[PDB]
Amino acid sequence: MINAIRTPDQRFSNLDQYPFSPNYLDDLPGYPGLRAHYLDEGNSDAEDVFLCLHGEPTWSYLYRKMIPVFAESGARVIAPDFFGFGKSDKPVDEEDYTFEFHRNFLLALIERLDLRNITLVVQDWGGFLGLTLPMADPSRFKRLIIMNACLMTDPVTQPAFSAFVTQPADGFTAWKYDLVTPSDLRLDQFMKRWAPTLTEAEASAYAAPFPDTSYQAGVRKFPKMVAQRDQACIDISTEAISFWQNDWNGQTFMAIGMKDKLLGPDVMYPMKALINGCPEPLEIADAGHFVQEFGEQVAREALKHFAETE
Ligand SMILES: [Cl-]
Repeated sequence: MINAIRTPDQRFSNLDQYPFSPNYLDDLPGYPGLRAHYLDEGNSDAEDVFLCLHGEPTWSYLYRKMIPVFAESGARVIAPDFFGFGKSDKPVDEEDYTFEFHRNFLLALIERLDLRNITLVVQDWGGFLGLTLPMADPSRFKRLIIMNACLMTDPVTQPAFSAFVTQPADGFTAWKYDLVTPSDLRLDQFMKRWAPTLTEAEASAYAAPFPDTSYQAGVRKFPKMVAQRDQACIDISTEAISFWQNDWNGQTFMAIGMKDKLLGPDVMYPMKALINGCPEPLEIADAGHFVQEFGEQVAREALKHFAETE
């Protein structure tokens, strides 16, 4: 139905620090014959579940340094790969990927696995999408760990969530250009640019899912959706703001990668005001957009903060 391709399994043979066993679902409702990959780590009977959402242009490999810390605390960790990314299947046409298409998969996943007592861990697209999930079923969400992310609202209601698209030239403009223009997109090169501390090995794990451009339709569409917000995304994101400001009563932990040109402090302080009860942020000076590459410190501090209220 949805024409999609699948990454050969040998592409992930030599992954660095990725000893997690795959789990798949190819029976989600709305996603017929599409196989989704996700990690299920720690005790599968734990009370607490960390749902780790990744963004553009990565996969669950991004949470590889946080996963073990959350699991050792006694929690179950779910880290799904969105369709078009990591080990999940990849639809071939960019038109298949929409805000709701990826949002509905997350609601499908959550219902399917029956996740409860969720600690939402988001960043980037993990957050554009994931911050709109709680209002759908408030009872399954109990905590949030938010790294550089915001809501894809309209420019008027929140200019801070729209300004970064145009300025500065070396921020989101550069980012989108690097991703949607090359006809020969090398994700290892892109990642080493955007996450200067990655080793060669780690950079190649980010390119691992895409043997050639025919596999990167989802990678291509995400930046375009930051640029061109459809009505449903706007409506839903706008309504999530209200949920965070007035309905949210859980615990929150915010961490900012201070070197981020995209969603750094001019985006995160405003986000911090809209999230009821959000405490002071943990500013990580050396981290850029991929805060998770400095993930062990974030996981440990968040658990620390969470223990001093539970
Ligand atoms: Cl993007």
